[PDB]
Amino acid sequence: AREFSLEKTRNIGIMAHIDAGKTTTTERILYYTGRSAATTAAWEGHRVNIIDTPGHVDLTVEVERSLRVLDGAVTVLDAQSGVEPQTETVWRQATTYGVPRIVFVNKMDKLGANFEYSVSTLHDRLQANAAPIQLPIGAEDEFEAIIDLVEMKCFKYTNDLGTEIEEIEIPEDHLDRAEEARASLIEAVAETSDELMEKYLGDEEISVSELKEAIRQATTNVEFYPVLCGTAFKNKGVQLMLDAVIDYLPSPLDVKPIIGHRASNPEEEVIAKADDSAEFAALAFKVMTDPYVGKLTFFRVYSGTMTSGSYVKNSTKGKRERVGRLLQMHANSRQEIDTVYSGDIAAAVGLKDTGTGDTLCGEKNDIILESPEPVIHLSVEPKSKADQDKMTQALVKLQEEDPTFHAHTDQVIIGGMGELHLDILVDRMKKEFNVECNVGAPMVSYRETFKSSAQVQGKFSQYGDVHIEFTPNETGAGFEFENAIVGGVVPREYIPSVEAGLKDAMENGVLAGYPLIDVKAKLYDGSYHDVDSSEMAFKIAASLALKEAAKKCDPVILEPMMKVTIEMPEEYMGDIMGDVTSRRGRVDGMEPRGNAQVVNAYVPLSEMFGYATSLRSNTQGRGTYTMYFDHYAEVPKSIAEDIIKKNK
Repeated sequence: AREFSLEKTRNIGIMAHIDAGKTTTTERILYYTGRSAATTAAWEGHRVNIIDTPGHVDLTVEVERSLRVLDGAVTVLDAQSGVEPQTETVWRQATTYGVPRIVFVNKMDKLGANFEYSVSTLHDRLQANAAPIQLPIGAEDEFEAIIDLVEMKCFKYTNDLGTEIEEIEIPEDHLDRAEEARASLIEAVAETSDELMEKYLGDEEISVSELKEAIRQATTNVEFYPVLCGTAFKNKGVQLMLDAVIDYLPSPLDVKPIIGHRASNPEEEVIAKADDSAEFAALAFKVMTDPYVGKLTFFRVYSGTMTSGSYVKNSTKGKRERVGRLLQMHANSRQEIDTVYSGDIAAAVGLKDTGTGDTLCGEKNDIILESPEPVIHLSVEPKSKADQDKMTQALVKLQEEDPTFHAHTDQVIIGGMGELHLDILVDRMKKEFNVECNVGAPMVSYRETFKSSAQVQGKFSQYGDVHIEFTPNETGAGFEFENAIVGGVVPREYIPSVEAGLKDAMENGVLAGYPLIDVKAKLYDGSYHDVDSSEMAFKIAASLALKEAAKKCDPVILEPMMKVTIEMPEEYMGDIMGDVTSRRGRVDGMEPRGNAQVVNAYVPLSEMFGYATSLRSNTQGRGTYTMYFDHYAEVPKSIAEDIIKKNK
């Protein structure tokens, strides 16, 4: 069958900030496990998949995806500075997705190394239940041994190469300090297992395997966070954690099955468990193109099985695709295979229609796993003919990697989720694709809509004639049409040519020139000729009709509204709320957690420029926040007037 069984598999990722030594921890984890999107490796008779995590946490869709791709996680905090904001954001969404973790405190060998400290942070900052399963002997230059509390054994480190590690027994000076530590460890665990509670409050005997059995159950349930220690560059405690990943971190079966809807039914719950008996289900988390093997599509299989030389269903594209050969990228080597069993990760060579976020599924099946309008845009203008060719190419590729943006080539215009999003796409084109170009200022995408109703006609004399009713749709509902023609006063053939005529006229906008949205239209009447009426001549009617309505239905400009979630000490609230209110925002709801207050607001994206610099300035590096597009709202009179005058 397979090589490693499900129970023998570990899907992990490493969340940390380099200042905590992210490179050096992974670099070394690759070595020890090796005998890049996802690197297939192994430790102690266990398949270990190390999945890459986004270079920046502000990418919510990336970060969210990699999270459903990985079952487990390991964290790296600096022993000196303890937990930090960057990882704080990501620790919480991990919890929302139910990702079991074990904390690894690194750089114990450096000035200001404090273990007890970093442990506290998880408590005071994160409200997390965590206790060390190990204790350090020494700190800074002194870091020498490590006490494993579960086995109650000590390991001495004689070299920076991680070789010749002589096991010993705990020196008495640390025996008592260790005694308590394990006792405090069992308590923190005992909370959720009351069968354990008896053993402990009855002064019963706690064995090793028995205790280890206890911890894993609390950790896979995300109710506990074992804490470890070491130093990556110097090869200390590294082999210990890897062991720990095996004993504690989850397998594919030890977590909660992934969920998605159906191709037929957009809302239905579909559980995909890990089963070889069941039908194939899988998700593609990254794509890249190699100079030799061609297009490379990384993915993960949640259910069933798969083989090369066969067909599958891309249910996101509604298309059939044939699988070429299959590659696993090991530490130093690439390995070709046939079957990918449930719960594992490989890369598919040669695929046509499958991009990032696309859902590969069995044939007889339906289910889709994963599931976008730009609020911001830029203008980029290459220097000379030479490059302008390349850009137009690169653009073509990128939607495959990140279909969160779009291109309008009318000089180019790109738009997407946020000021950071774009700042990548450009900085990709500039470096990866080597394009000389000049980028303009970031700009929000406004819109237009109707606050009133009316019935209008427009008529084109070639001849076409139409009567349409115009009512504003509710915000967010989009555009809707109705064909009210009865006796065929408007011949059927020409009907769709109206609806087409309507939009193209709406796109350009009637007021400041922005797209017109949230408007309902009904075609109730018209007339024609047989040598004149066209599919062409009408469109101009729909055009003339929309323009008649524009003098009537009282158009206005919309701006995108963001939902900002802030976190800081309750001291400064005097400021922030003064800061929001000057941004044309308002405060809806609030709540504390731990010692900090969680503010929840609504702000115009056009007033959100230069924020972080205004947070870190008022709260002194203390503040934090996120942001989302939420809804569209109407611009105030005096502001709208400037948008009208500015665009001539």
